[PDB]
Amino acid sequence: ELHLIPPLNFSMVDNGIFRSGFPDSANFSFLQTLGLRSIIYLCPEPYPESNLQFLKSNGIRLFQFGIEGNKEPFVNIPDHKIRMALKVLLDEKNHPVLIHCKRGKHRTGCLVGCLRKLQKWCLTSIFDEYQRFAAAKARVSDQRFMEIFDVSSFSHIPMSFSCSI
Ligand SMILES: O=[P-]([O-])[O-]
Repeated sequence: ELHLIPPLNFSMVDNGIFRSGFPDSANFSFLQTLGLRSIIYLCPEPYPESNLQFLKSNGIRLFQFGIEGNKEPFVNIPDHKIRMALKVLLDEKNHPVLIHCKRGKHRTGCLVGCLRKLQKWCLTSIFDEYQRFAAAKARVSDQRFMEIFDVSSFSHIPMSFSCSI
């Protein structure tokens, strides 16, 4: 009866936007129910054959913006890759979209936090959401990245897709 298995750390972010860690074949029946058009994939490793066949069968486009998986305190998240990923995220034609990395905590958490900055969330609310997913693996460096990330190049893009105005 209870047969659907959302991927690791799965959540809805906004209308048409989801976050998780790396899906495996046990998660495919759940992800099929979301009618995804897009995956925003934030790891540099090649997408596994299993996952590629799932995207092909389901008509899902892969956007890969590979961010190296550094450990604190040697973390350097590249601004350009997050910027490129946000541009994909802000085009509602790409929705519904799943953002994922390995565990859905660090790279995924940074992209979502930068989206919340565009949505005018105060930093403590952004950090609280980040921390809820990252839990014991919360990194100060991810939150510092969000704090100083320059969103000026996006301020003109309307967000009519959102549940928030
Ligand atoms: O895979 P992730 O938790 O950056």
